[PDB]
This record gives sequence, structure tokens and C-alpha cells, in this order.
Amino acid sequence: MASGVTVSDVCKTTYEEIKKDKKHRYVIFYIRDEKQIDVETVADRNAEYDQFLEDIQKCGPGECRYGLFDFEYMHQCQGTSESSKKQKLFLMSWCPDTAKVKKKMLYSSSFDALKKSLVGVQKYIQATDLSEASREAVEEKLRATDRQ
Repeated sequence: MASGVTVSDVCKTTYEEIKKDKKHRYVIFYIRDEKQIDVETVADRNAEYDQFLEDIQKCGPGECRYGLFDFEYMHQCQGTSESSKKQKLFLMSWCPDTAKVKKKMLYSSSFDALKKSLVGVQKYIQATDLSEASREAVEEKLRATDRQ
């Protein structure tokens, strides 16, 4: 990583689909050649967050990953179960920053780089280790930027 990342076309095609048809519920980005952004994992609502969690950590422990998720979250308030169905896009960087510095240098540039490609996402948050990246930890950061 020499500060300045190239986004692969796989990211564009996924975004153009997820923005219109959104049958690519969440796209997992991987870091390409340690200087480019790539898409090496895609999944839809057929898989749940548990399967998502297990599969990514199975694919690799300590490297850089990203995830753009467009889902309709129903937020209810005041004990009134109106359930405000709000579709929200979130970007999450799955990368152990606490690991090898050569690895965290890579996502350092690309974290802001892909924001240009998947522009329109609401919140971008990083999750380092499996302790920080869990299904519950995912719902916490998505509601933290919401409104009661």
C-alpha cells in the first residue's frame, strides 16, 4: 500500500445492483494485491448474520475486509410497534488493526477509498477482531446512528 487504492469493477457492478434491485443484500469486499479494492464475497438474505460471521472468519483470520450492507431495519419507539421500516446502508471494515502493521497500512488508504465507490452509505465503522465483529456488535453500531 503506497497510499492510494484502486477499486475493482466488481465493486461497481455490485453497487449498481444493490442500489436498484438490491438482491445482493450485502457485499464483502476484500483487499486486492494490498493496493486495490476487490469483491471476493457476496451474499443475500438467504444467509443470516451468524453464517456471515462464521464464513468470513473461516475465509481468513487477520486480513482486511469490508462490507456494504443495504437492509430495511424496522425501528419502533415509545413502545408503539409501528416499526419504522428504514432501509439503511452501512460500511464495516473487518480487519485486525492490532495485528501486523503491514496489514493495517493497507486498509488505512482503502477505508476512505471505497467510500468514493459505495458513496451514499450512512455509517462506516471498523471491526478489528472477532471480539469486536459479532452479530450483536453489528446491530449496536447500526442503531447508534439511528433516531429513537
